[PDB]
Amino acid sequence: MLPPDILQNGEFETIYFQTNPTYIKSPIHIPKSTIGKPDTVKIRHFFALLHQDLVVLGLEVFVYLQIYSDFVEKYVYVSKCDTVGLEKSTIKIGKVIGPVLQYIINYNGYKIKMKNEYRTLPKTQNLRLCVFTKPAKEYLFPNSAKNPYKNLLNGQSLLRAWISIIDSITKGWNNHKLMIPGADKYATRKFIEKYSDWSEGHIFKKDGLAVQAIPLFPDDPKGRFLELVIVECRYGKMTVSRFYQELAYRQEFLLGDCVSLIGCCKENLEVTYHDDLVSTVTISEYKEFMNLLKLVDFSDRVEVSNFVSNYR
Repeated sequence: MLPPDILQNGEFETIYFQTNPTYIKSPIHIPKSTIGKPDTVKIRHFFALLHQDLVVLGLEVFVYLQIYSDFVEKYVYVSKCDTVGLEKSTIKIGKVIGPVLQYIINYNGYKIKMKNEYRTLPKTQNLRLCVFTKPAKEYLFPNSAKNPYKNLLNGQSLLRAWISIIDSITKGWNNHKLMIPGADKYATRKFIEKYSDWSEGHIFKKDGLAVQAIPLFPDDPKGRFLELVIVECRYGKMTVSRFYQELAYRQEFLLGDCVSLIGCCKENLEVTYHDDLVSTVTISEYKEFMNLLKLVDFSDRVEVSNFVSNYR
């Protein structure tokens, strides 16, 4: 998951665990009218890098498997990424995030129970990677913003950094899409002018109703608008095109700083299912870890060191 030159035989340590794979309702609305509906299995992944007793950075990723008879639509959603910045930065963060995220994308050792012993997934997978960039001061680590070595990027800088990461781990993929809702074509194109495989737009179905095309991911700027469309029972009228048009005027985008949406796809990848023993936990155990995290003052080495010792 990480190369020796980073971990350095125990100078750095990792926290990494998954939830037990859990069936959920599809994050994309599938009419009960549809033929051969998929089962949806969700896995949460949490990764942190440690340096001695301190957290250096964290990454939370959700994987959604839409399981059809003959193939899987596999969505990989980057939920959160953050840094602590209590110590002067030793590694380039992208050199950690890329490989970890690539490991999560390609991970195929999930132990999925049968739908009411373990289910065998189809060998054909269509990958979809979905990331948004929005320059918050603190995604995972409360009060880290006024740490001395936390490097806070503005929106354009954050976007450039994520395009670089994602490009590096999606070599050969079928498409790479960037949308900056509310920006003109020229401004968006400048971010990807040096990336031959990238183009403006999104990865989802282009026509029809938005809720039947766009996944509703938790704590996603896109998802929050989708949520509104659904709660106001406008799901039956809102098109994909009009959704992306109106997204641009939401407060989060229009008042935001280069808030951007990235999606990449790889079609018809033949995968082999490959046991890889990692720590797996109940959703309650996961949520309990995350709730503890929320209560740590990450400007306080004592509290961070305590949090880490407790996890051990």
